[PDB]
Amino acid sequence: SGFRKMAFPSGKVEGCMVQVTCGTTTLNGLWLDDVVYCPRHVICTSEDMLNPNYEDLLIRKSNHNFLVQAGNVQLRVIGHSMQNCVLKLKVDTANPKTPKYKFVRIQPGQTFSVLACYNGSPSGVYQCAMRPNFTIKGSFLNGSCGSVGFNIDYDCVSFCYMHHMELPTGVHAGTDLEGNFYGPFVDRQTAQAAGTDTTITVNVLAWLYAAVINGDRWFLNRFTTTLNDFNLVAMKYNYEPLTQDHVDILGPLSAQTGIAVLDMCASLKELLQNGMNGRTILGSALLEDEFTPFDVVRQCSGVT
Amino acid sequence: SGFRKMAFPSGKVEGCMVQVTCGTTTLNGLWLDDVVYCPRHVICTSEDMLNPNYEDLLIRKSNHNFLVQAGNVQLRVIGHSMQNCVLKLKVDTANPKTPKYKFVRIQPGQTFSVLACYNGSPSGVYQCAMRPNFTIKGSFLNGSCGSVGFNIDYDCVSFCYMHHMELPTGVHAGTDLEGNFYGPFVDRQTAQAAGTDTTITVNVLAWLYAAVINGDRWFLNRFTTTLNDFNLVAMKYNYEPLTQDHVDILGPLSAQTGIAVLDMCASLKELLQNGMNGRTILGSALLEDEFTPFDVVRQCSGVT
Ligand SMILES: *CC(=O)N1CCN(S(=O)(=O)c2ccc(Cl)cc2)CC1
Ligand SMILES: *CC(=O)N1CCN(S(=O)(=O)c2ccc(Cl)cc2)CC1
Repeated sequence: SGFRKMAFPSGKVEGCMVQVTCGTTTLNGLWLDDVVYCPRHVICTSEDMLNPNYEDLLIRKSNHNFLVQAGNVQLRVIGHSMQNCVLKLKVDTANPKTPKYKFVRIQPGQTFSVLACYNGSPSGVYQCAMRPNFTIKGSFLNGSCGSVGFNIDYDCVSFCYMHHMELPTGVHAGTDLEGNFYGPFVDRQTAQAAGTDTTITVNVLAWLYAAVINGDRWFLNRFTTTLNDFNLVAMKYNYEPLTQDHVDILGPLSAQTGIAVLDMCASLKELLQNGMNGRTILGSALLEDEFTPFDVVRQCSGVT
Repeated sequence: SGFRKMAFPSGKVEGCMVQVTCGTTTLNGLWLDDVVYCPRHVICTSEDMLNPNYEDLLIRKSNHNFLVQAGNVQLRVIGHSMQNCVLKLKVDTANPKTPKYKFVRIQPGQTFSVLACYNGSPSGVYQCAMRPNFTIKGSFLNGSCGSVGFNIDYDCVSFCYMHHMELPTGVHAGTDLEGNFYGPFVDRQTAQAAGTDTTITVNVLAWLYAAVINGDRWFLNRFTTTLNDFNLVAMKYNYEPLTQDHVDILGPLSAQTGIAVLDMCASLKELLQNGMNGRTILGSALLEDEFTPFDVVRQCSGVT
């Protein structure tokens, strides 16, 4: 028993982190096979970052300007290209620690582990979700750019995030590993406001299922609702609309607990309308929305 | 910016996890040099666990009864001994992935990373604290015993916990790596109630400092207090008494923010007396107490 915000073991990703320096800018790179992936703003002088022309800036850069260090050993750069907002640095040596991997572009509501790094050195690991406004609520200081987000399916690391930007509101923006920003964000020091941070309804319901499985049941009530009725309450509280797809995804948790999805919707409705009344659920005083149905099933069944 | 419950990178510990089987009981072991550490209850049949005599049970066990598997390769057991509540299995091969390590016995309030494992395979990593009642609030199912808690100081892993027990209240009890239980707990299926789970006052204050550093300041007030006055409020709310030692430990965070420790004590006092009034601090609706002053400084300054 017990339910914790759990990151994937970070070992497979630790073995991929390198330091990239171009000029004075030092940040992190991801070394997979003979390619080092890093944010393209590594070529910027913070002055550039006001309105950088990346193609023009890159013209002034040679293979030998990209200083790539894996632990205490330098990698030889034999090629460089720009793909969207990342640089791909071809090195003469395949990373011998390259795990089985994929690049996936995640959807909002999907969760992932971040390995926060500085100078290509891992400092910590935490669990995030891609917010409905395509920001993440991370922990990133200067030097952390090029830190990656990932899921592991047994032996296969799916990389879904590279850290690029902090917004003046202290939330985080980044790319998938093809260098396309999540959401409308750009690698430029400009006025970029996040949209509404809506709550991931299906994740809240998953975590309510986790709570029941783990003994926290005080919030279960005698009520049910409909998708359309529940969704009027969701709209009012800046929750994502709940779809039949979400209901279907919660099927396994429904089955295991014997609580119909719409009954748990009715529990969530009363919690939204009535608040927690100073009580907690799985040690939280708010409704947690950074566990997916898949995360709950994984943790509650002990998959490795 | 941003402040997250952050685990240490788990790679160095992943390389130490093995599977230990004695009879039908499978759980995890920690392979350091040529020794495998695991809970002694691995020799029990759950029936035994009602009132096991471990010395007597162990007499019936030989080196060849301890099946030790590191990934898909079997380790040869050439010795076994009992130290307190752990077994030490001598194997004929030093773990080639053995990191620099220490065994430390932590104090209540101190935090650490758990690498939850099943069949010697890492499933996830999360941050814990040793509670003032010597329990931890973990996420552990059957097969997770022998999972370890740890801190990393650069290259040195300090192992502080091995998982042994869940209490009927769904909290967790375990040993340091010399096999001595934290608190009064015993590896026996009996009536074992946790004491008061008091809040780690110094950790709450550290996290209030983290909040101010990261932009969350609404809770700062025009008040100060004294240690003795604050402590009357702590007693009333089942908070640990705050000592001059705690004040001194918070010195660096005090310095950096320019908020005197006793002023922040006065902020915490009003929060205890008045509640959050439906507001949040660093995305929490309650006062977080599983960040040490050392954790806050580490995360806020980007140590690797
Ligand atoms: C995003 C990231 O981690 N980095 C981009 C900014 N650089 S930097 O070298 O321009 C720099 C800016 C500000 C400070 Cl305080 C220090 C460095 C660092 C890498
Ligand atoms: C603590 C731990 O992880 N383990 C001790 C109990 N054993 S077991 O083999 O006795 C066992 C008990 C109950 C179930 Cl459902 C399955 C196994 C497992 C390891």
